[PDB]
Amino acid sequence: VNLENKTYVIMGIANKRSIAFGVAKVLDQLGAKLVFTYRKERSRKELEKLLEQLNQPEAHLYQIDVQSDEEVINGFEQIGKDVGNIDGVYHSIAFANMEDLRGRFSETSREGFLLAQDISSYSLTIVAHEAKKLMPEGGSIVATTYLGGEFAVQNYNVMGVAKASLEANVKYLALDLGPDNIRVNAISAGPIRTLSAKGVGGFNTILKEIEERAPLKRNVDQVEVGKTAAYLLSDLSSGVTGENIHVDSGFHAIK
Amino acid sequence: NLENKTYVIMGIANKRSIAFGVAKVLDQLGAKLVFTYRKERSRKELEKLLEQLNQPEAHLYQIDVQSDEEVINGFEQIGKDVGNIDGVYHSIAFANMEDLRGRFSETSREGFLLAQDISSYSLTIVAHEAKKLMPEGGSIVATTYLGGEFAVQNYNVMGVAKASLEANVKYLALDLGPDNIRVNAISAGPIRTLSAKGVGGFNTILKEIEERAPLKRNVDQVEVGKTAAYLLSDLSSGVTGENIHVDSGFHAIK
Amino acid sequence: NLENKTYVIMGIANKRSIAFGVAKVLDQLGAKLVFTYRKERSRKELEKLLEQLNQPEAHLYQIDVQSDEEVINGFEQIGKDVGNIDGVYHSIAFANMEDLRGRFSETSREGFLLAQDISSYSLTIVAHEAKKLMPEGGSIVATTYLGGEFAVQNYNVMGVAKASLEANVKYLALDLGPDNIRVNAISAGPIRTLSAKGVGGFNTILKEIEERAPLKRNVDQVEVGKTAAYLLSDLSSGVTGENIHVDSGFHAIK
Amino acid sequence: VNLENKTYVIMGIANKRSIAFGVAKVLDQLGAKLVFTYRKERSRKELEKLLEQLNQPEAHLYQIDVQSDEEVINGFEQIGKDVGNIDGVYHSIAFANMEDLRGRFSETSREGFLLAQDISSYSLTIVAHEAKKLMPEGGSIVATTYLGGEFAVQNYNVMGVAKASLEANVKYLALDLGPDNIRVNAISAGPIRTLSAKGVGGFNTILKEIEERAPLKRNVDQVEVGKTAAYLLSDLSSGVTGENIHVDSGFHAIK
Ligand SMILES: NC(=O)c1ccc[n+]([C@@H]2O[C@H](COP(=O)([O-])OP(=O)(O)OC[C@H]3O[C@@H](n4cnc5c(N)ncnc54)[C@H](OP(=O)(O)O)[C@@H]3O)[C@@H](O)[C@H]2O)c1
Ligand SMILES: NC(=O)c1ccc[n+]([C@@H]2O[C@H](COP(=O)([O-])OP(=O)(O)OC[C@H]3O[C@@H](n4cnc5c(N)ncnc54)[C@H](OP(=O)(O)O)[C@@H]3O)[C@@H](O)[C@H]2O)c1
Ligand SMILES: NC(=O)c1ccc[n+]([C@@H]2O[C@H](COP(=O)([O-])OP(=O)(O)OC[C@H]3O[C@@H](n4cnc5c(N)ncnc54)[C@H](OP(=O)(O)O)[C@@H]3O)[C@@H](O)[C@H]2O)c1
Ligand SMILES: NC(=O)c1ccc[n+]([C@@H]2O[C@H](COP(=O)([O-])OP(=O)(O)OC[C@H]3O[C@@H](n4cnc5c(N)ncnc54)[C@H](OP(=O)(O)O)[C@@H]3O)[C@@H](O)[C@H]2O)c1
Ligand SMILES: CCc1ccc(Oc2ccccc2)c(O)c1
Ligand SMILES: CCc1ccc(Oc2ccccc2)c(O)c1
Ligand SMILES: CCc1ccc(Oc2ccccc2)c(O)c1
Ligand SMILES: CCc1ccc(Oc2ccccc2)c(O)c1
Ligand SMILES: N[C@@H](CCC(=O)O)C(=O)O
Ligand SMILES: N[C@@H](CCC(=O)O)C(=O)O
Ligand SMILES: N[C@@H](CCC(=O)O)C(=O)O
Ligand SMILES: N[C@@H](CCC(=O)O)C(=O)O
Repeated sequence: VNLENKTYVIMGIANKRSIAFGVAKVLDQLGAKLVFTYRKERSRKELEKLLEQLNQPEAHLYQIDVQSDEEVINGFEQIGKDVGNIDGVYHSIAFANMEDLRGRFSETSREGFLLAQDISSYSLTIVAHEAKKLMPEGGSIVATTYLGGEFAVQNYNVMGVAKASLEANVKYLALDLGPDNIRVNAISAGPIRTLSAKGVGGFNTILKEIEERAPLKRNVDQVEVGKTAAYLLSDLSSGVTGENIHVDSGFHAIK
Repeated sequence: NLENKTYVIMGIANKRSIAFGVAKVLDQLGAKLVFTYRKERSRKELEKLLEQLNQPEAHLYQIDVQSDEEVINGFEQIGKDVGNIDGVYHSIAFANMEDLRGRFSETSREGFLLAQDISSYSLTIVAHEAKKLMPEGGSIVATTYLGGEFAVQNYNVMGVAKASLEANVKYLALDLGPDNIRVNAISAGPIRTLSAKGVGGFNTILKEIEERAPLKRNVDQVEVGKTAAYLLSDLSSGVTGENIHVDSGFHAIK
Repeated sequence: NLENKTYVIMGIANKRSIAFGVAKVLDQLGAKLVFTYRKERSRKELEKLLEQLNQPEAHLYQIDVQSDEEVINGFEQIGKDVGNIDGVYHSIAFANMEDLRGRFSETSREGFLLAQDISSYSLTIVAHEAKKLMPEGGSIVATTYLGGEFAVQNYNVMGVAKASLEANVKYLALDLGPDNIRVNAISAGPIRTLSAKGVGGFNTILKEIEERAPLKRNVDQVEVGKTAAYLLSDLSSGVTGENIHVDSGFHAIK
Repeated sequence: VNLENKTYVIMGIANKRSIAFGVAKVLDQLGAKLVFTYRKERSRKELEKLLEQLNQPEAHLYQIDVQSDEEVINGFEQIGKDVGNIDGVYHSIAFANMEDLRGRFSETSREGFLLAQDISSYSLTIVAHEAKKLMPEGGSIVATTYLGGEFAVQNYNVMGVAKASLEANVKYLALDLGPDNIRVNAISAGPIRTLSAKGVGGFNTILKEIEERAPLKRNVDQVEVGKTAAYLLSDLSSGVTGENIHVDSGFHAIK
């Protein structure tokens, strides 16, 4: 691709291992202007330090907790005032309690079920609504999912039902916003060592199964997710919406 | 033959409810049935509808599935009243008109989370409570629609709630499998019911089935009920985590 | 209850055939059964396995599905001998043994087309001839495996033939639905049979089911048979173009 | 997606409307060296005229009928001697007799069913076996499918079963060749007016349905397929194998 003169919002960098920082490095290398969103103070401090690795001439950082309508609304409105219109959004945001994740699925609390839906699925819908205002000639929105949204995976529990909700959200958003020339798609990433992965029980056995069974016989990394994001966020994928691309060494295709 | 079987049926409002098709079939097969409801008006309908069944007695429980206490205490009383059960038919969903009748991107946070709560989470907590009355095993069936698998015009917030429900069925199947409790869904084709008045363009959905589905006709509540009898019985003993389309073959075409 | 129903069962070779689990179930339910075989050996095997069914007489027809004339003439004779039928169970597949181990990219043209011919095209031509014996409608069921949906090690050429068969089921559903003929598939979990010996690594396939499937056990032929009875009966009115997994839930997990 | 110093073999150009020619135009624009295979001499003649629109300094044209083991085997052997090792193959080849693309599917002949399997699915398998010989360090193999392989579509009939067969071929090949660092993927193209499309009954009503019902409300073109091929054929799609990308205006995702 070639992304000079384009601007993308990346939501959900926490540190150097985040899937979303792989996305940022790829887009930055390709010429894009980037805008970053975070929830914790600590995530902002990591962003400021990670920006030194990038070619970005200015820091554009906005605090946006996606539990709050007003923060998503005011945040995107401020972004539009600061950088003008945008070309797409990369959504790399999910959350569930340890306490629900690490017990039987049938014991999941209502509170923890709805928390995981709210942050990991509904956030895309409201982000799309606000981001559309900054994309009057169209644009591209990408969210990050996992195969536990399509099949029951041991231990992924409440988050597999949130990812199923997220993948349907992508399809319904693609149908709604398609007439505005806004494409919406998902990347189904293979397991990658991150801060959030520490919440998944048996994560090391999940990585070891990919090496042993997946067609490519190896795990993927953040930058490979980034390279598919660049495709999805750019005019290379102009015909493609409502799609879920598995960046997982082909694990999705085998049993 | 379901004699000496007992099933709980959740979600009859009136004679057109999909769950009443399920009841008629199970009743005809000899099952003892227990019914749950939310509104007073639904209990009144159930009382009238039971005169068409062969049930020697009315076993009726109010359970609003938005309340943990109601589900917990509801299934507790069912166990005291009738003993162990063999399965549960879940036929419950809800969403606001306000969110089936605005653009999907304009869905409210409270409307999205309401539909998830009633239409998806309810299965999880009902399974947790019902398992206490199934020590030997049993069978749980929920009702979904093809808009959980593909984006269908107007179905909007309910399609994301059914995608959530269908994953719920798979994760419950994995969890409760070792306890010998199967969990499955029936993906029913469109049927004129009270809830169907919330879906915009409903008559256009029905016509498209008669015109394009393999059987070239719509299904009815009794056909759902006949597939529920298979899922709830020993005929399906090998089958869990599955979604059977009772929809004249519409799911298979494009 | 299948009394006064008549079904043709294709693909019994011995006591371990999936189609023999089917036959035991349909028979127990009071169906009249017709059997087709390829080689005399399966005829004799059949003749003795029949001793264990309550079929008061032996309707046995040699049909090699590689031959149009045999399929055509065989179904014509069935009709003269017994009259109109209510359905067909198809349990027929083949691939050369060297094609069910090692490297898929080394598959010969001849063995790729052989597998397609026997394991997929044979459904098409059987449907066409059996339709003639179903003027009021009926039900056709074929046996498939999860290897038609996902690349499974060793299954190789048979995985591509099963993918072909599953699409075959869907196109036949669409074509034949207006004639009130339903066409569905059962995706059986691994079961030790004669043909099962041909598949590289079969024993490791079984183990993985016990360890990882939701029910934590393997299925058997009779469980495939009970789901066949559902698909072949009026209980599954409204269901066509479907693939029901009878696999302890293995399809639903990763 | 800079492809200078890459070489790709493109199979299945017949004329300017061919999907494989949209692929050719994109890969050539990106700097790749291109080799073309054809069956009919009239296709050779059209390639010769079409090369005048590309930046290729030489015509590398090989006649390969994929019904012939020898022609596939010798053609790829000849290709390796002329240009050396390659980076990937784009497979744009299918065939069925016209009477099997309208009316009733249950009436399909054995001979027409096996013909469509042979040309449209098995050809991928033998091409991958022969192409792997020219890709010692890895590579990428892309085939062209349709949604009729995943769902029963009116009139598509015998070709639907041949595309289901192709899509499983792609998966099994992905698994087999993954340890060799060969990726295998499909593109599921939406309907495009081509010489082959003339054999599909009701084709004009298929096109119209996409415009009326697909998320983007417009049909796709050959160049859009090409842009996705450039992605799948390049290092951008590392970590992606056994996948089927729909380039169809989102129509796959709706019902
Ligand atoms: N790692 C994997 O193996 C894997 C595989 C497939 C998919 N995914 C998906 O990839 C995405 C990114 O996760 P990751 O693995 O890169 O882990 P990560 O670095 O921990 O990133 C997760 C991000 O989510 C943000 N987040 C959580 N709740 C939020 C809220 N209410 N408002 C705003 N942001 C919030 C966190 O921000 P703060 O830290 O500031 O709170 C953090 O930046 C997630 O959707 C995840 O499910 C991960
Ligand atoms: N009709 C169709 O075309 C169709 C097709 C496919 C799937 N479905 C699904 O089929 C199921 C049955 O619906 P239906 O069409 O038969 O309509 P229905 O007759 O309106 O039944 C819907 C039921 O949901 C119950 N319910 C709603 N909220 C509840 C709550 N908070 N607590 C307890 N019960 C609650 C209602 O009870 P009250 O009236 O007492 O409040 C009512 O009995 C639903 O899951 C629906 O999504 C319907
Ligand atoms: N066993 C499993 O784990 C499993 C799992 C899923 C699906 N399946 C499927 O189940 C079906 C039956 O296999 P099985 O396991 O039951 O093995 P089986 O007992 O060996 O049955 C295979 C049958 O195919 C028949 N057959 C082969 N070619 C024929 C031809 N050209 N014309 C007529 N009949 C022909 C054989 O008849 P002859 O012996 O007379 O030649 C034999 O009766 C197959 O479709 C298989 O792919 C099996
Ligand atoms: N057009 C569409 O709407 C569409 C949509 C989705 C997928 N597809 C797929 O796209 C691919 C390309 O088709 P197209 O639409 O671009 O039509 P096309 O221009 O007619 O191309 C079809 C190609 O197949 C080649 N072919 C047929 N038999 C062959 C053989 N035995 N050996 C070698 N080559 C052979 C033809 O070569 P000769 O002319 O030299 O015989 C021709 O170049 C096909 O796989 C098709 O199924 C098309
Ligand atoms: C097993 C691969 C995987 C690892 C990390 C993930 O991110 C999470 C997980 C749970 C809560 C929040 C984010 C994820 O979705 C999938
Ligand atoms: C289009 C077929 C259809 C009709 C009715 C439904 O039930 C609902 C719908 C919305 C809210 C609550 C229940 C449903 O799920 C699917
Ligand atoms: C691995 C489960 C399985 C076992 C047996 C099968 O029947 C065959 C296998 C190969 C050739 C012919 C029939 C089958 O299809 C799948
Ligand atoms: C309806 C979209 C469509 C158009 C053309 C195609 O190419 C063919 C069709 C039949 C025989 C050979 C090639 C194809 O596969 C799909
Ligand atoms: N001991 C944890 C593993 C922690 C992790 O892998 O994230 C478990 O298996 O529950
Ligand atoms: N009147 C609704 C649709 C009515 C229906 O459910 O058929 C509309 O806005 O189209
Ligand atoms: N085919 C490209 C890269 C594709 C791959 O990632 O295998 C190459 O030969 O460099
Ligand atoms: N309309 C013709 C063919 C359409 C075309 O492919 O040009 C038919 O339906 O038979």
